Amino acid sequence: SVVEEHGQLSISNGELVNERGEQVQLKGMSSHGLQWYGQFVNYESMKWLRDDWGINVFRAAMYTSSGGYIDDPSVKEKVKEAVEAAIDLDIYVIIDWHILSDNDPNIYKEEAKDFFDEMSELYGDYPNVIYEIANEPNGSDVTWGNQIKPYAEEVIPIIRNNDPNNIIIVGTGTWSQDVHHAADNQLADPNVMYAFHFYAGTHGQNLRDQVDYALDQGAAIFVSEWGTSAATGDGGVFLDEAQVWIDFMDERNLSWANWSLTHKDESSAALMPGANPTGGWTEAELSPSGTFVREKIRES
Repeated sequence: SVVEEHGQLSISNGELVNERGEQVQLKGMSSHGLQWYGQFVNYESMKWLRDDWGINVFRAAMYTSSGGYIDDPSVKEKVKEAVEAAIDLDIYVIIDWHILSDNDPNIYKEEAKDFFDEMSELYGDYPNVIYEIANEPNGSDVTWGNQIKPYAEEVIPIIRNNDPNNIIIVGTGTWSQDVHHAADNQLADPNVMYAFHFYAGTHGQNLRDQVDYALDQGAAIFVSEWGTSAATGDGGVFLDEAQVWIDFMDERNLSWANWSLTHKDESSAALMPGANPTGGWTEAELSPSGTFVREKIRES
């Protein structure tokens, strides 16, 4: 129903819109690393998220390093499984080239190009796909102008040769926080968005104001990863500040994916150790974070 109704997404005046030009807001879940917790990514778990949580997007977090794709490329086939499940479920899907310790996207740029060529050739004639080309550039030696923007200007043409206009999400500096610099030096492609990531354990008032600065430059922002925890993914759940962010995203019509769908014993994990990898969770099988996120998507 979702993808049939909204169909082809695009950016108009800095906003995510559907094929009839109406604003649309995506809300869903990210997997954790597909090399560690891939068992939670399958048609049945995604169907349960769609029907019980109300998700309309799912993010496949394919780590590049940390035992991910560069070390063992077999994980690309789990991405394919997730994309095909989203197509069958009629929801959107984010293909996330999940850089992190490999903090400069240029480190594995050749592999990224080849990977995005393959994925855009396979799936580029579906409206479901959103390409996230560099999860979290980070480090003081990785800047928008010098590192990230030129990387995107190599990867985006590869995608565009196969898929002229599905959304592309481009990471920003300082773990996808520095939307100010991107918004002042935007990419040319009209269907680009810039990633902004937050963690509710950080006091967020200035980060909200920086998001607003970026939006005021006409840049489109996708909150492609956020957590209820601290920036490590652990250290408590911070629901008061999470709710502030939720309300801010709704007011600004910002799409989002929560980190993350796993039973790992960390505060940002949505599931408890028990939880069936094929869905059907009881309340007891959701973590404090997962219960909250589920409520947010259901109330939407």
